[PDB]
Amino acid sequence: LAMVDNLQGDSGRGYYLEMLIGTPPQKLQILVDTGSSNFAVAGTPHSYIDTYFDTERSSTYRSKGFDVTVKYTQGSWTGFVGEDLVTIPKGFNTSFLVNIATIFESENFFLPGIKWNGILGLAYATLAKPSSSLETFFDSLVTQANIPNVFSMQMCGANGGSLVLGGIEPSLYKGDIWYTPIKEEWYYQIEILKLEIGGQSLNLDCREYNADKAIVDSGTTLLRLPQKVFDAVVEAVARASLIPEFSDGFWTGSQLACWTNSETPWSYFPKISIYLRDENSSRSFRITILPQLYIQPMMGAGLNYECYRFGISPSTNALVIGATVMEGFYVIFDRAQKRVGFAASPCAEIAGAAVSEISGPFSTEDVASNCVPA
Ligand SMILES: Cc1cccc(CNC[C@@H](O)[C@H](Cc2ccccc2)NC(=O)C2=Cc3ccccc3Oc3ccccc32)c1
Repeated sequence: LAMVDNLQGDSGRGYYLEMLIGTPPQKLQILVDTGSSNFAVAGTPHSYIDTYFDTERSSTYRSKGFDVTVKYTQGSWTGFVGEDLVTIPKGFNTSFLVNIATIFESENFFLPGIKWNGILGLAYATLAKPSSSLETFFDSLVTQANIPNVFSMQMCGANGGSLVLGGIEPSLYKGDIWYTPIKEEWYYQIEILKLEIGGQSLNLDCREYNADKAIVDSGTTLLRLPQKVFDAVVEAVARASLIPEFSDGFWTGSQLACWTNSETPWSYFPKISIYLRDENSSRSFRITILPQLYIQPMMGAGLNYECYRFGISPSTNALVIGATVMEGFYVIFDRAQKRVGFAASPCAEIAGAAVSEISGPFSTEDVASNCVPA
């Protein structure tokens, strides 16, 4: 497990792992996505990629005989399903056989500036298309590499990250690691209890946060909250610093705000906290991100030091704990013990200052019981 620094990328276009495919090997850059379950790579040249996997040049590729199509929150692709040997340079140097989708048609999938050309779904089989029978990349890796049915991830950006496949790397986190039970095994679903802002809880039927699901998803850039909650939050974040002028367009994500001074506008925003039920019902723990993680900066340009985008987006049906939140912790996907753990991530510092916090346990016995509506 010296898979440390095995990921390149950032909150902007995602984190990617480098893997070698076929025989001889073809070098590809895969986007790590805990929010889905298919392995797919560019099967033809395309607008924003400079390489793709050519099945005709791999003597170890076998065609499975059918096409498959996946549609994510936004974007989709269609490709031929097949098999081939894969080698993950840093980590496992003994190739294994995995299913593989070769994209021959995509729409809003590859965006400008991405450095990857394939996506690795680390979710459950249920989510796999065409069906729960097209064994997951990880499912294979587990059997063939005979490793523990576990994997943890750490994103650094504010450098790359680490996708430790099959265990937990203790050098990546200081402090205790809290675990929350995985409610449904499809997306990595967990139950959120409260949502604090500047210490002020939102005071909303906790079922609100869990309707109809709250998932941990590296494959999603922002922290997406279902509408009603998004509003509550925005209103909150605003009230706690009505002084600055960030137009409603900023909140929508339509625009970016640019600062002309050397001083960052962080000291003016509140902290945001999410409470998750601990494995011990009666208690809960809470993860927290400071504004450096949700008032994300972009290249300066012009007479501006930099411009910032809002790291929070409104959702229709789902609470997605994406990159903006994971960027602050070391997430452990303990599929074996049906639980997800979080730990304060060291690399998540800015000027020697912690940008995320985690603490517990707090009493749950007072509010809730089960916040996941049936
Ligand atoms: C099977 C399925 C169907 C619906 C929902 C899910 C839940 N997770 C979504 C990720 O798998 C997907 C990964 C991905 C990565 C690169 C290109 C396409 C897809 N990202 C997203 O759909 C996604 C969602 C949203 C939605 C609103 C705001 C930010 C944001 O995050 C980003 C950011 C960049 C690219 C896709 C993406 C899964």
